[PDB]
Amino acid sequence: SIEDKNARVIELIAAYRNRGHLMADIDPLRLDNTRTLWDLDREFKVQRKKLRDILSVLRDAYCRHVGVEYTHILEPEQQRWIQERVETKHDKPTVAEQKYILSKLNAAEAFETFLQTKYVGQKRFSLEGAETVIPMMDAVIDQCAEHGLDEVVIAMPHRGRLNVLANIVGKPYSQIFSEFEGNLNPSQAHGSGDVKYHLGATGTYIQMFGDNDIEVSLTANPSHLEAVDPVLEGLVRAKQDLLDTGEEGSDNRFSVVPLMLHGDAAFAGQGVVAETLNLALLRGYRTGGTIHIVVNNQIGFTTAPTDSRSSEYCTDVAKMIGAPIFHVNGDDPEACAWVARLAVDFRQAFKKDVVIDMLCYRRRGHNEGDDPSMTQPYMYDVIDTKRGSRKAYTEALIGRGDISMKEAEDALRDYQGQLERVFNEVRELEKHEIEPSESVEADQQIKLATAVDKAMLQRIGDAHLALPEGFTVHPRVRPVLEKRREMAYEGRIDWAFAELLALGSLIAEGKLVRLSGQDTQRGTFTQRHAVIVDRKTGEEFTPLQLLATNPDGTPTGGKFLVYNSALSEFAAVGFEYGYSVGNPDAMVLWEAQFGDFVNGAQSIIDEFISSGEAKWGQLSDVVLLLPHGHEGQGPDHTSGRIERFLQLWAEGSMTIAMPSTPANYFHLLRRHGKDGIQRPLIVFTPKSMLRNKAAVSDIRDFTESKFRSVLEEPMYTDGEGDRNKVTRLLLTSGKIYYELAARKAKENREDVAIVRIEQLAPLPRRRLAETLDRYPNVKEKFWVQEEPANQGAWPSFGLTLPEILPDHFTGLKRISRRAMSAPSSGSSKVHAVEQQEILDTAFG
Amino acid sequence: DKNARVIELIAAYRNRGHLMADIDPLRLDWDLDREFKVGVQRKKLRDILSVLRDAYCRHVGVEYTHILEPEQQRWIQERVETKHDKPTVAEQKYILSKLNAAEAFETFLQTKYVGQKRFSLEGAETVIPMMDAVIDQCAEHGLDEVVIAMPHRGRLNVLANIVGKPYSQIFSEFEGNLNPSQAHGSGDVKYHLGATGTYIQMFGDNDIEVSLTANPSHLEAVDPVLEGLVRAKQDLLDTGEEGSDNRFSVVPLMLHGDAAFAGQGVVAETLNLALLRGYRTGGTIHIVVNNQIGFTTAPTDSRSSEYCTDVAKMIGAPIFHVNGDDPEACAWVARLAVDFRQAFKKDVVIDMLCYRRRGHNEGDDPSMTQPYMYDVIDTKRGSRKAYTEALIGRGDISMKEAEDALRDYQGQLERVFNEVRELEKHEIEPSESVEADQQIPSKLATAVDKAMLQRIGDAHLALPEGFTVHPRVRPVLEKRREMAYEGRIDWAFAELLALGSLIAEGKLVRLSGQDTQRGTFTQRHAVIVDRKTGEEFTPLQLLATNPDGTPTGGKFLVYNSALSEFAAVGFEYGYSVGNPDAMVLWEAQFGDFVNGAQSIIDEFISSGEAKWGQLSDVVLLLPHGHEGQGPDHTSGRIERFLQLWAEGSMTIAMPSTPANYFHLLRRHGKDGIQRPLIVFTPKSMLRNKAAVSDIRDFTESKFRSVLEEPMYTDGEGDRNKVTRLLLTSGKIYYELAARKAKENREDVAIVRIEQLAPLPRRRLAETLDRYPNVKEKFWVQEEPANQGAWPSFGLTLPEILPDHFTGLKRISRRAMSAPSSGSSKVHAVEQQEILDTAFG
Ligand SMILES: CC1=C(CCOP(=O)(O)OP(=O)(O)O)S[C@H]([C@](O)(CCC(=O)O)P(=O)(O)O)N1Cc1cnc(C)nc1N
Ligand SMILES: CC1=C(CCOP(=O)(O)OP(=O)(O)O)S[C@H]([C@](O)(CCC(=O)O)P(=O)(O)O)N1Cc1cnc(C)nc1N
Ligand SMILES: [Ca+2]
Ligand SMILES: [Ca+2]
Ligand SMILES: [Mg+2]
Ligand SMILES: [Mg+2]
Repeated sequence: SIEDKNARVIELIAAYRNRGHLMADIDPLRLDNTRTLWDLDREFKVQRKKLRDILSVLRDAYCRHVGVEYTHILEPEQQRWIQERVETKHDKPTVAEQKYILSKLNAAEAFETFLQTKYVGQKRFSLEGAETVIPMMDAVIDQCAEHGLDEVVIAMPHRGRLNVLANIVGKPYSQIFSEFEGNLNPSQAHGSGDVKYHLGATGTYIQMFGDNDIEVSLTANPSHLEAVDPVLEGLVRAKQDLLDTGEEGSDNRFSVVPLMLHGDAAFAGQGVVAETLNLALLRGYRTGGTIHIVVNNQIGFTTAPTDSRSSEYCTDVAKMIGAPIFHVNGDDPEACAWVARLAVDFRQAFKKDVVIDMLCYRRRGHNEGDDPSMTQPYMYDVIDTKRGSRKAYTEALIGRGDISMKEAEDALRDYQGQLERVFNEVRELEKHEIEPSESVEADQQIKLATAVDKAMLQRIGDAHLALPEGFTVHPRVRPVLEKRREMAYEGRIDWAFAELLALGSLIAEGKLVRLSGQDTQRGTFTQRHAVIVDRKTGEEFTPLQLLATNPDGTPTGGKFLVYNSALSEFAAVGFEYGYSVGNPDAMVLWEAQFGDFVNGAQSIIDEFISSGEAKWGQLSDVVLLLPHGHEGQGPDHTSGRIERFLQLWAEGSMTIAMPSTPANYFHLLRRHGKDGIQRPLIVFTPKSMLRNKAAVSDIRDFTESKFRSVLEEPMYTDGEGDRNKVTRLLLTSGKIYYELAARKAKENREDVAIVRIEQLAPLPRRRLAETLDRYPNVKEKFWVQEEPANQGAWPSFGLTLPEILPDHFTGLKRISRRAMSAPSSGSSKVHAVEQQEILDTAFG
Repeated sequence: DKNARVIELIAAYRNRGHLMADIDPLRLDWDLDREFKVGVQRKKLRDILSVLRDAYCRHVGVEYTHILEPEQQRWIQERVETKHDKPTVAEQKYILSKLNAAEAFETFLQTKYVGQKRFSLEGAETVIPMMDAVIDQCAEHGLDEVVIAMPHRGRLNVLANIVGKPYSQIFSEFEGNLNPSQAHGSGDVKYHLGATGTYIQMFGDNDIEVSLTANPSHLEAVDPVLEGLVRAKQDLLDTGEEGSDNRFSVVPLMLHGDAAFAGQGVVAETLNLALLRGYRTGGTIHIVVNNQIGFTTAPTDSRSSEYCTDVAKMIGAPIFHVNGDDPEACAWVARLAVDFRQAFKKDVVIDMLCYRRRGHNEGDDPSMTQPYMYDVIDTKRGSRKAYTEALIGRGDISMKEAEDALRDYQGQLERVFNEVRELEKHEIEPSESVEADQQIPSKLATAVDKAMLQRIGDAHLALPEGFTVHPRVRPVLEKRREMAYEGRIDWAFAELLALGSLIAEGKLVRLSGQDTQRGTFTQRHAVIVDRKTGEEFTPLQLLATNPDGTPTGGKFLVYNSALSEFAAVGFEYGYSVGNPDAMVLWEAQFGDFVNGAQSIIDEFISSGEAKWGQLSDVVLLLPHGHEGQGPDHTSGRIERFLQLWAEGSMTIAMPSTPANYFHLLRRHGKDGIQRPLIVFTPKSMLRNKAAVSDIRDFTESKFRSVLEEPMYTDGEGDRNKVTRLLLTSGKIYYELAARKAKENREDVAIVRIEQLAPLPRRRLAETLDRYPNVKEKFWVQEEPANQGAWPSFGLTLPEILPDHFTGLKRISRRAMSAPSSGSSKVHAVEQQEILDTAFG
């Protein structure tokens, strides 16, 4: 029947669109083997088309060298856009464009073979077998320049990293040969440094055929595969906010493009990939779509794909955000460049991620000193019989008569001869002396005033009541706004308001403030209310945003960007780190729900925050707010692991603090934002102490004071206390101070003094010695803490204080909870009995 | 013309009907009589459309056309596109009894403990008849056990109403009156605890075991732990991948919250293991309690996709979005999910759309941030009341019957609550260390015989008929037979001697990690590959058969892991929990990457025994050493594991000889103690010709926590000439010994601490007592001053042994932000400075 045949043609059209990719000739190695007739000339309704013409369009679009996955996309306009661009007769590239593609393949393979000759076996993680990644990346960048965009920022692992640096970003060949030689000048040898395949670079890309230029950057990274992914996103988002493009901009161009490269085993196996993809369309994190390239060489070291993933493709995780996926044959450079341009066009049209799965192979072992035939003999027997993409592409151009055999040979020896001359120039250089690496501490140094005036406090207070017309405030939120106006004019300022006084005053001075984390708009402890929601309409009001406008109506240049994060730690912390790298003038704070969950971001803390300056010269001013304290809420609601951050600390790389007063926290944040130093800040913040009526500050503590790294009891600095009566000195940090002070007051213990160390790192050596010198009759000193003996500040202070200050801390003893495997007990009642034991020992 | 329109409409409902399904309980957002061709049969358009609307546009949103396997798409199509038989009155009354228990348990706790956190299931009650349907369907298939992992939402409710944890025990937790067994160790919060029981079918004649594992607050961190736990139980039952049958008769039932399922990367890493040979469990049943909120955060700020379950499309799992206010549809989808899992041994996901009746926690006000959502929730009758009215309307039950059944359950709880309230109050004491809970009673022999060494050596050459060995692999096999009979045994062979001898004794040995079959440093060759055919040979598997041909009962399970740390370490931890008699080792490619599994180390490995009474014997092998390969190829962060150490929770070692590593592994496998082992293993030292052991070190010795130089124990060295004592651990010993030999420094001695934790206090004192003329002592290490063993040893050695270590000084690299320098040449100059200071 006629109605019967038309319906089966509709099923065939759907079959090619949905599953044609399973039959596309995408694998250059062809490792897998398993991978009527009278109706062809009859016409069918689609316009009317002959079945033969319908099928040829479908086979060409879906079953040649490109496997298209797009029918999983829920937006019909996105499916239609792809359908219309892939189901057409494509215009062949010009001879000039083909010669340009060959010039890039030439550079890619000849760079690798040169290094094989000069530095045999030495680790370089060659791109050989995946040379088409260079004309593919060139096509991405050129298409971004065609759209008139501002910058392309790249993040990538080790595979062909040295090739991308030299042949895409423009890192001088001489500098790459200087790393191989191990002859580093003083600039190159600064800090502790990192391996050659982890370094970054920047340059200007000039269009070969077009009239535009675009900036190209490549960020630094650790060995930890995919860990840089959220860092790239944050870095790009900060550059977009600065250019007033994208989400927090005036134009929707998102004119800074993330280009993210991956390896096949890492893309499927590392969870941070899913966490980063999850940020792609979020208001607080979107970058208008990332261009992903997977260098799918169908191996991970010695591991076969069947042991690396539980899905058909290494890119199947990208289906979580409905991204289109293009699987392309790495031996077809024209198809590779075409997919790269289509991906940029899709990203520009829908501001969403696009994934390119480039199927290729690894010419050599995992690293150039490894033999891959021991574990993959069949794969390497096939690779051995293979002509590279450069030679195959050259033969195609010679066959078409576009270039001659002599021209191709000449261009090869010209590039080889070029490398030899740069190689010999570098070899002639006088050898720099090799010295032990030195601390970066002195590279960045801090009179900085952080006090504000009464008018500033009052303005921030009044902003909380300058509600939009007809705004219905929630009845339990209204007292917070009214109490803040009261605190601003009368004092008794609590921690939550002191934080907003610091951020609000920075905004009024013209600073961009970005604050985020889990339920951070309201605050986990219902304390912040950075955003308030209309009880009747759901409309939002952000009081601190009013501080971005001067009293005369002019802008300050400042802004308040406050968001609820996704439920992530690894990607969220990575993003905020990257954001502060991308905009050093921004105040960037990430808040943990509880300090106990920041161990989910351990790779970012270890590999970027604590060590990036010494390793790469990369600076970040990110703040981590870690709610911390022994309150009887259990082992996962007690500790931000102070001891781990103090262990990681070295070379003045981070500032670590546990403030005990609202005003000292205010001055800490203002010093951090205004010091001109780009170094992370770790703050152990309160929970119950937010509502401790003793933990409040006077107006003069904000207007006539500064950050105090060491604090004495107010009875000695302002009261009638006698320091000479003190025979026992208790040294502590954080909320336990208020419990020790309450016990001293109850028992009138004039023989005991409590000294707080507000800044845990760097140790305030001079301030501590000066403070202790004011108590001449001290006979015994104790470090008092809530935390178990193997936790808190004792593991580092117990070793460092008697060493740095021998005349003050020889014989320093510890008062704490016993050493524990978990950060606390799970029972509130057990916590309470242990807490009272510390207080009784301290005054016993 | 019209037939092609119908085929497009059929495809449209199958592909996208889920976008129009009535799944959200809150609701926040002429040709009909003609026949068409669709076994191939003709059907009226009205019937085609009816079947499609019922299957895809009612209370169930089906996502399955993304599945690449056509037989899986057909299977779902044939079961959803049919006229379903309505549940029986008895089954409906049973569903109502489950909703009654779920809601009345929550409202009871509200009345008695109004100011206490319980993370109520209210607004998601259908989770209980849904989980009951999963477990009952598993019992219908005659399976052995259902193992549950879940977060905080309705946890206390699941424990009481699904697993059978006594109400009296849950009420005693709320009362804060814990008896000595309940108060053991440091413990954890009530909504993190586990339980076990036997589920008896209501209508069928089978029973099935049901367990619920413990977890930390870290949402989704338990996911790989559940998988490993189930895989170990399957291997023991001889079911699944390493079993005689393919029933995979132990089922993982994994619950999640909507914001955590989309946001936590460990979800993707765990899903990635689902069909892997070394990790598959024959499919996990996933339930997302999708209450469309994450604390105060709206879904639009939690994910970048339409559904919270879209990550499960990475493995082509079918996804069923179901209306939480339709308990019959919820139970039906639960049974279909179990049937799919049994048919295809692949994961199934149920996205149960529901709401959170109260605030995030019962003390939080959600109307400050979600006023519109809570104005809608306030006008809603719960699922229990709505289901009751449906059954009364149909005339199956009376108003009085429903009222009586609810009063009885309430009255039942009151009586248990008052009984618990009458109990005498236990004294509250500070928590105590778990160290003494596990101790070896007597001396444990780990030495073997020459026959055992030779047997393992010969196994490397007992190649299958016609096997072509790679030419660079053949010398490894030959050198091992040589080492077995003549000595000079290297580290790589000593490891296989330990595992092979355990297999010969009947032990299950599971070893895995990144490129672990061959070994990162081309040193292991646990699996060898035929140069001509690709066929694999595993020499240690021959040790699972005695010389007489009988089985030993032992087995060698060796795998290349996925490129994961978090899920792989979580899995091996769970595997070791699931089978305490197994030897379970996870190997880091380089110790530097284990920080990717920090949540597992912090929340499970180092603390699970003290927190939950949960024991694991997992081994972590962390390649470590300063060799000039950079900050991410140098350190397994010794200092972090030593900081985490307390209460004898873990054994931490850095052996310097192959024989001592052999004895360490054998002691660990045979001691009967279930406590993790952290080993800092070598890289260059694998091929150090000085770092070899004699046959007698394996056959006539034991593990030594402290090692002296052989010149004093076996040679002509004079301990009395020593005035400087160097204490160290690991490979730096060989560099210090070489410098001493070169300069004939009889005034200097080098003592190795092989076992870093627990500190070998007695052996250290006994050893140092044999050097009476020592005037100065130094702790010497490669690692920067804020790293290695110094941060803990510098503080603990002068305290535990004051007469030996008062005035102990450090020789190391300066304190550093990264674990080393990035330059090989800079590493070398720093390495020589340590050696020059030590002998200066
Ligand atoms: C397991 C592993 C590699 C295999 C990658 O496979 P694929 O993703 O398919 O990429 P490709 O190599 O096929 O292009 S390269 C890398 C290693 O670290 C090298 C890379 C680096 O250090 O920068 P190595 O020194 O252990 O080999 N390595 C160790 C490793 C483990 N775990 C993490 C999180 N990061 C890592 N770098
Ligand atoms: C952010 C967060 C929660 C929101 C969960 O949302 P969803 O996944 O949609 O679940 P549901 O609550 O809607 O069912 S509950 C949990 C917390 O820790 C409670 C749970 C627990 O501690 O076991 P809290 O004490 O901070 O509230 N919390 C903190 C948290 C942060 N990061 C991780 C990895 N784990 C966590 N437990
Ligand atoms: Ca700063
Ligand atoms: Ca053991
Ligand atoms: Mg690869
Ligand atoms: Mg939720």
